[PDB]
Amino acid sequence: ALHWRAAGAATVLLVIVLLAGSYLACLAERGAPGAQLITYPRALWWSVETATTVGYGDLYPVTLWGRLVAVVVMVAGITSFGLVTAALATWFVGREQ
Amino acid sequence: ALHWRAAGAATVLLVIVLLAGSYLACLAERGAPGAQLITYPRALWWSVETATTVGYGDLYPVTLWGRLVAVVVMVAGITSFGLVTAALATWFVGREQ
Amino acid sequence: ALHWRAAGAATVLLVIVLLAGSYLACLAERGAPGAQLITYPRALWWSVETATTVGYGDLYPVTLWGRLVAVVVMVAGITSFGLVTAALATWFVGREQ
Amino acid sequence: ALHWRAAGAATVLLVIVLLAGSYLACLAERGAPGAQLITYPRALWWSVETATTVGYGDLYPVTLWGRLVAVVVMVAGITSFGLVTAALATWFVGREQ
Ligand SMILES: CCCC[N+](CCCC)(CCCC)CCCC
Ligand SMILES: *SCC1=CC(C)(C)N(O)C1(C)C
Ligand SMILES: *SCC1=CC(C)(C)N(O)C1(C)C
Ligand SMILES: [K+]
Ligand SMILES: [K+]
Repeated sequence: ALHWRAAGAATVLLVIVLLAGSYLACLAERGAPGAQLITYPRALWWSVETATTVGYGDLYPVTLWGRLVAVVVMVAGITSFGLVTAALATWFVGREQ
Repeated sequence: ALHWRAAGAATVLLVIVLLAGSYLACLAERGAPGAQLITYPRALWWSVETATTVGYGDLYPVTLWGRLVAVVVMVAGITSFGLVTAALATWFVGREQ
Repeated sequence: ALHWRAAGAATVLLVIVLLAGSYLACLAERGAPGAQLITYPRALWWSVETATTVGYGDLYPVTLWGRLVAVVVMVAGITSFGLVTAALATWFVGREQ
Repeated sequence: ALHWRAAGAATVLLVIVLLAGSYLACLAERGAPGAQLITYPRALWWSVETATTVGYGDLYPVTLWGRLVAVVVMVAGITSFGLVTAALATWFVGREQ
């Protein structure tokens, strides 16, 4: 099908928005007052939290560019998440017939 | 359509909303013990991180007014998002035929 | 209707819960090494951010009771809102005709 | 039913989940530069704000493992919730008849 195969495949987009932005923000925040982001595994952690729209605060991109990227990496894991929730609704109705 | 173009539109809608709170927040907070909520280009990243419902904490309006606005600015990001979810939802439904 | 007036009514309940936990958590966090969670108008601002599950971190309860109210409110946030997402979901179907 | 019992059921299962990661977490991050993740009862309040998607910032583990775990924990919260959303949407839709 789709709603079942598509949702399963767009999470695999999520890794992309996570691994990408990590190794992207981090070379925008490499040289500067940038928080503990100047690190790649640091960033990888950030995006992870960010992905879940958590927002601990422990870290965050300060660089104008790192900042934008963020915006991207969070949309990623909400856009990505609303999908699961949408497959979920269609699946619940599939048997409601 | 609607459930597809009405969400296309509410997204484009919200963006302006973010800008609103931004220069509404920040005239509210730009004259007091307020935090970085004084400069325009900050509130931007503020309204952004606020809408997505992350809440690092790095910045956070103090004034009562800057505060309502926020309350407004959050709801925007949630409602705006809940649409895209509903849009996704039915578009999965529209493959039940 | 329902999905359209049960949501329009359940926000009222969510609004009530804020006003509830606010003047509730506050006497739980009154006396004792607790953040500004002592004032009445202080918690109110935390509810808005709590209900929507923002998590600035600027304010939060630490007393086993103070904490209980929190969890009770946030579940109200996330709840009161999944409704308006599901009001929106079905309204996007009611024009499948 | 299903969409009503399945979600009733995933909530109870989710509640049990948080506990798992909590004593699973607190053991990963109980003996190092770790914050307040050493105490069992703390982690409870950690997972709980965590699985909700809040992210106050007052605490946060950093042990690679306690961390990986967390990523597991958020997913629980959102997933668990996305259910309640699909069920609410279907229950509100099954009233069109
Ligand atoms: C399970 C808590 C729900 C958290 N949400 C969605 C999680 C997405 C990772 C955050 C809104 C992000 C648009 C919904 C806000 C609840 C008011
Ligand atoms: S938000 C208040 C404000 C005044 C002015 C000097 C015009 N700005 O640039 C901002 C938007 C900060
Ligand atoms: S979480 C590690 C831990 C060990 C023990 C003493 C059994 N605990 O009560 C906790 C959970 C704190
Ligand atoms: K959130
Ligand atoms: K959050």
